[PDB]
Amino acid sequence: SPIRDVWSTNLQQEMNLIMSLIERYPVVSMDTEFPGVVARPLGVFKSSDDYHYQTLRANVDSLKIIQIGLALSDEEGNAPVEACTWQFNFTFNLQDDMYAPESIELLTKSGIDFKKHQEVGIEPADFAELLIGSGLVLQEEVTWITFHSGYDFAYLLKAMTQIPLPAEYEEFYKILCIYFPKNYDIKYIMKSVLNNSKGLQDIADDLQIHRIGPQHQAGSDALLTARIFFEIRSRYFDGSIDSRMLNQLYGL
Ligand SMILES: [Mn+2]
Ligand SMILES: [Zn+2]
Repeated sequence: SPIRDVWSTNLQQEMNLIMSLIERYPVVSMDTEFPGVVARPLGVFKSSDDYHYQTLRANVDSLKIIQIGLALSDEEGNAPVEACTWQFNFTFNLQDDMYAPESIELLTKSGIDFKKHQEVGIEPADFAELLIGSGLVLQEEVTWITFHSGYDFAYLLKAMTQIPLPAEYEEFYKILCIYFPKNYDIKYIMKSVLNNSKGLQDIADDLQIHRIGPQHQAGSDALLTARIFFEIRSRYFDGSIDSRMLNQLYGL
């Protein structure tokens, strides 16, 4: 089982496992699945970067996370034999929660069992308490990697701080850099630096990287993100990512 699935019933067991591994496998790749974008901000803003943040803020605050994928690697890009990736499945209620009906349809066709999420879905507050104590955050020794990172980190921040996201991007960025002092945004790298526009899967296809698991599920996407990072690091950066790219978020 290259993919370890996590529900409320084995949350502690799985976080313990990740904790025992993080020192030997200090690169964390993450992806998230949430109920889509439901609405856009109306009015006028300070900028396009500001427009993007307000869009993120409104949506992250209102819509509940459905999955988070975490894939661990060592610095050479090797995964632990224990697991290629973890898939954390969170509590969600189709009768009671806000979502775009289209996103739900896509996730269902993607394999998600919304019944199980309602029954044994993880509470984000429980996950966040363990994540905070895990050694994965607040530690400059750990590298976080994400494709399109505003949404991913925002959902973690939301779970960890248990308060609304900062009104302004500058403060959001400050907090983000506290909990995730060392991070790379693959979207920023691919598009803003290397001028390549393609999406996760497209990029994946060119690099002939084989997907493990279903598309649109966080565990699989997190693994794919890891493999894309290390291949790009190797092909275009000769072994080491440029430090000027650290903590640079795409579109913000
Ligand atoms: Mn993503
Ligand atoms: Zn995803």
